[PDB]
Amino acid sequence: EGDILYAMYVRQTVLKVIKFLIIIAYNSALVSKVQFTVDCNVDIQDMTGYK
Amino acid sequence: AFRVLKPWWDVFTDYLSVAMLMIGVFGCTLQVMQDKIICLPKRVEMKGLKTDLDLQQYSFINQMCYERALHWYAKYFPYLVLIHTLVFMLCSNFWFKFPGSSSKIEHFISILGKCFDSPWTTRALSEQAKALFEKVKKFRLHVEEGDILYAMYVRQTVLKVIKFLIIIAYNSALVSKVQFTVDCNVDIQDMTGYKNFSCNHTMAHLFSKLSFCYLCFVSIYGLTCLYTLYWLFYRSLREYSFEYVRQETGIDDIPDVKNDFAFMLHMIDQYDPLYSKRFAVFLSEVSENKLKQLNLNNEWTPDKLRQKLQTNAHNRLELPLIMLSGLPDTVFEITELQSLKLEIIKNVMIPATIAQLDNLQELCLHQCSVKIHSAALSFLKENLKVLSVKFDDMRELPPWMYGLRNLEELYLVGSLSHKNVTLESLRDLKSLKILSIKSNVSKIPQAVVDVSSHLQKMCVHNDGTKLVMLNNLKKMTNLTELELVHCDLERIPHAVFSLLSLQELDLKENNLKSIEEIVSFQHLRKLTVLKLWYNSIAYIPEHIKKLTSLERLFFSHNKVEVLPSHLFLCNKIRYLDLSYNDIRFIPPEIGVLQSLQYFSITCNKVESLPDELYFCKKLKTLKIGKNSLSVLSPKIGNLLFLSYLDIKGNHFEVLPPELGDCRALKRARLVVEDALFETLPSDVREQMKADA
Repeated sequence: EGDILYAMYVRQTVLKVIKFLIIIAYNSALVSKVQFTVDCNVDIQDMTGYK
Repeated sequence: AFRVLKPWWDVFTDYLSVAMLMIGVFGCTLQVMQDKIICLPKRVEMKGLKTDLDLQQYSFINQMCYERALHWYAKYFPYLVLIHTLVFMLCSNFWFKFPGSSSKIEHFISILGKCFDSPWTTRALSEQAKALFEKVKKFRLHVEEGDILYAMYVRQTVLKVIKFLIIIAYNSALVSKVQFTVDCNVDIQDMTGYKNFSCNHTMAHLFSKLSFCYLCFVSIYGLTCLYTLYWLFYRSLREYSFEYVRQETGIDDIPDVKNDFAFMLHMIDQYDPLYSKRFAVFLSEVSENKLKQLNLNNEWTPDKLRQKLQTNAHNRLELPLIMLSGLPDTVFEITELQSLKLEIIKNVMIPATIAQLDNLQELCLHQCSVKIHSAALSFLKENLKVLSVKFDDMRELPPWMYGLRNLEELYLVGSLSHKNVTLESLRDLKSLKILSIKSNVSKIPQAVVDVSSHLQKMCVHNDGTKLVMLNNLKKMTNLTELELVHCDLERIPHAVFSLLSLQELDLKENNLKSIEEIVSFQHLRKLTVLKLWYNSIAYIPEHIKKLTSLERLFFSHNKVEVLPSHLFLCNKIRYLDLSYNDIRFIPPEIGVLQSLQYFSITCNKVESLPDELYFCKKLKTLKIGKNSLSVLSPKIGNLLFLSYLDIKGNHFEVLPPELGDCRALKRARLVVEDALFETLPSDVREQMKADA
């Protein structure tokens, strides 16, 4: 008289699939974002004299 | 005890509390480790901007602006979160950490686990749980008077809700307060030469992000409470009605539960739907009755019942029952018993298994409230012949006994008047032949008139109640034997004169003084037996000579001093009871009583015995008893048929050897003094005791 456990397992599997899909989708684009070197221009002039 | 008390929302709240505690500890660790404020003076090809300030001044400025500019909530956020999480954990765990309700919780857990563990629950649905029913009822009586635990839990939930509301309300505004960069203008000029400073601390952005996620957790936490709060205020968990166990298992017991009990039942059902079903069984009283029945079946075996089988008073195989809680089924296995005896056995139900006991005709009941089955009642109607019932306050009297047509003899031991006797009509008793009543009947009930068409023997022996109304006794035409013991009439009633079929008459303890009604007894020519026990009779009327049918005479324990000669005119009398009277001399006319076989004058003042007394050669029972006889006549040797002699308590000096002529009288039937027996010759005493 159960069968709810099967639905629970299906929901868990679906959640895992969705999480993996989102992970791949955004990590693929975000990995290329990072760089070793970087440049920053902030209003540190008149604070340290450089920007 | 530690696991079955957690509903799903409670588990989620516990997990959220653990996560928030971890967040607070992590925040405190990072605040101790890396939370440092860096400050610089604010207002000033681009070259360097040396401030010619030493490290000590830098540290001083960092401390100063950290105390000044940085927001108090921003600095206290880790400790704040830690404190809130600790308070939530404390208010969650105080439910079980409070011993006053913890004792009740532990007792409930133990009893529920034990009841679920018992396989007898499943057996009843389809051993030592019998004593566990006592703990079950103890708990149900003790803890239904509580409901304070429900209020405690409600207060804890309310406190959690209020804390969550306050947390959201102030954190929502306070989160936006924090900033990564900051400015402070303190009076450090003329101390460090600067006033305006721009500063920042590392954790800010991270803290911001962290705080955001923290808020989300709290939000869910609050939502959880709401659901529970709604579940607290939508179902009204103070009362729980099963309405399913009763419908399925078909048990009308276990009606409802109190506030505390319904609360705990709801909590367990939400934790597990089947634990409540398994635990509800021991609340049932019918289940307790059946478990006691099983325990009795284990206790009782047919061997024990057959051991207790014996012979009753009225020559039947009887199984006396003296203290039982019901009817063991093994009793129905033993059909050889003809009588059954019950003593002080309440709440008895007789099933159709009584039909197994075919050879049953007598039943004895002593203070037993018993009900029958339809098949049981029919079997009793068609098979029983004798019935004995003892009841004290009429509550043990089964009404269906008035419907037994084939009953022949009935015995009643219990007051009926408590004036009229509380007796139902005896119409269905179509075969009643002998009736015995031990009650306080003052006027004869009409019910007996409904049975007189075939009634032959009616006995009423009251404990002193006067039979004031004798109207119905005249209706006992078919009555052949009548006994009225202690009916306190003080005279011979006129009703007995209306019974021509009477044969034996008893008037024990009727205190008769004037017995001049013997002439009325002349209308009865079948009066073979007449009894006058325990009366104040001092004179024997001459009319007693006219009772031709007299065969037995009883006058023991009366005021008779001088017995008339004409008393011996009834030559057909075989039993003559004259003991415990004031008799001093026996008239010689007793010699004409040749048919006499019994004579007892014990505890009288008899001083001499006439020789004609020895002429009654048919005398087989001579009870002289304690009298004033000083010598024994040799003529006693003539009574070759004499079987019993009782002369103890007299003034005898030497017993004549003629006592050896009594063949039927032995030493066992000889009641004499030791010296009197020893005065006999050796041959006589040897022949009396043995065959030499």
